[PDB]
Amino acid sequence: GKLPPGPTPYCFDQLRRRFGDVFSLQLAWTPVVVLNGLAAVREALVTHGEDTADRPPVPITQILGFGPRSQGVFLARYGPAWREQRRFSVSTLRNLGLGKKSLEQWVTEEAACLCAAFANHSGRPFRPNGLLDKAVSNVIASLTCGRRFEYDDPRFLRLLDLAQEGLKEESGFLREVLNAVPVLLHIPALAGKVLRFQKAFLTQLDELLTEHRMTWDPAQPPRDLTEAFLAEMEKAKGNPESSFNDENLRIVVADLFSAGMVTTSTTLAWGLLLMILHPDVQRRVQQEIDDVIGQVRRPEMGDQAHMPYTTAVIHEVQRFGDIVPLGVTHMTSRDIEVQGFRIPKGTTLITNLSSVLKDEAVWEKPFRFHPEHFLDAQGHFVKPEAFLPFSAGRRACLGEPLARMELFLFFTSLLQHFSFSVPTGQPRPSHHGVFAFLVSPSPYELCAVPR
Ligand code: HEM
Ligand SMILES: C[C@@H]1C[C@@](C)(c2cc(CNC3(C(F)(F)F)CC3)c(F)cc2F)N=C(N)S1
Ligand SMILES: [Zn+2]
Ligand SMILES: [Zn+2]
Repeated sequence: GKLPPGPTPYCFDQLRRRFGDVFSLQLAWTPVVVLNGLAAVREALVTHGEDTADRPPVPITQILGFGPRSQGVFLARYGPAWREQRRFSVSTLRNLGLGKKSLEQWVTEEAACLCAAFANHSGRPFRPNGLLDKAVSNVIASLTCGRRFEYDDPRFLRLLDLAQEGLKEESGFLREVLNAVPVLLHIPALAGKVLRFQKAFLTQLDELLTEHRMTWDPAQPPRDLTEAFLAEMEKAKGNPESSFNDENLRIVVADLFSAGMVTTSTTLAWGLLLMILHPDVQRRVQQEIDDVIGQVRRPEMGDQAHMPYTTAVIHEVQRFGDIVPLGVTHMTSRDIEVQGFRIPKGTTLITNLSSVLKDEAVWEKPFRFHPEHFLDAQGHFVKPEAFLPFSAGRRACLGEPLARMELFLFFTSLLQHFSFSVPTGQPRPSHHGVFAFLVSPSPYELCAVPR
């Protein structure tokens, strides 16, 4: 077949309008094919999902204790080691969610802590990012370790700080070079420099896991994902094929922790920024909150079905926010065909999710914050096919149900008790974000006055 034509997200918008939705690039040793628009993305992740659910090899993960039966979930290669952890994490989230609503309970209570932390900043401008990280991180810790940490807890702060630094290391030029040739890691001085912040994050997490293993009561049903993991580890003793082992427990937990902490928080950070840039939208949400919930009762997930406008605003925050523009890289495990063109096995796939969320042929005004993107004339919530912030296919975000819950409950609770605005005397904050593998809003302050 014909190979795709050939010559950051702004650079891909030029290449798309010069070579089409499926073009190619040659980044050093790696052959890369970029996918643009819903059609091209769907064709790879859904139609040929069986052949595009693999990850590109990351040899430097061996420093972090990555093995064949211990690859975590996020970077895990397509196969049994991934499928077992994928199916486990998805099912455990569901099981902890249903029954007694443990998920909803921990989030609701964490929201109240977030509202209280905001209240102590009242009558004074501040950056909401730090508090959002802690509140979002605690929800994860409630699912993994079955606990939360105080906002001034020393180890908690260090855990969050190391996690934020570990994200920057992922986007380092030193990475790709060492990732290409693994024998460079044999250098003792060089090996410690590669992922010093990430390995620090692991070490700090180990200390917390060890403590948790002490308090775990096997005689009772697992309170959290780690306890559920530990319970499987005992059953998998004497089985070298199982991905349930000590080396993988610290990696899977680190995956779930890091993933749903920098994403959900950044989204909420975008959310509050769009609420002070567009106060009219904020008022309509707060009005719908009063008409459906009130101003004293805590928001519930059962309220979402009766709050179409708020649902549209949150969805539009994700769409406009566009926090993961280029998604997470895939890799072809076979030879496939995308939009007529041929894609060789082992080709690194890039899913330009930004081109889907900002598709001008789909959305009425893609480059604007327009809540009506998810509303019809009547006021009903509609969700277009092109809403893919969690990507699609087998590798689609397993944290989406939790994210949906965290976003609705945190966003509604904050607007229920606070009115957000720009601090007078300060410039109107740009709605353009600082580009990375994860797009955060441009640094801003806000005033949160109670109601
Ligand atoms: C606003 C919040 C979030 C967004 C926008 C988001 C987005 C994404 C994206 C784009 C991917 C890549 C999908 C692909 O490779 O095709 C992904 C994967 C993943 N996410 Fe999220 N995510 C969010 C929250 C979460 C949460 C809350 C968790 C866990 C509790 C989580 C855990 C994961 C994991 C483990 C993967 C890898 C799944 C796999 O490789 O099969 N994320 N997410
Ligand atoms: C969801 C995560 C996204 C980032 C960017 C990522 C990775 C780490 C470090 N990950 C570990 C390990 F799992 F590999 F062991 C050192 C503790 C972060 F601390 C933060 C991140 F965003 N990279 C990943 N490979 S998974
Ligand atoms: Zn526990
Ligand atoms: Zn309708």
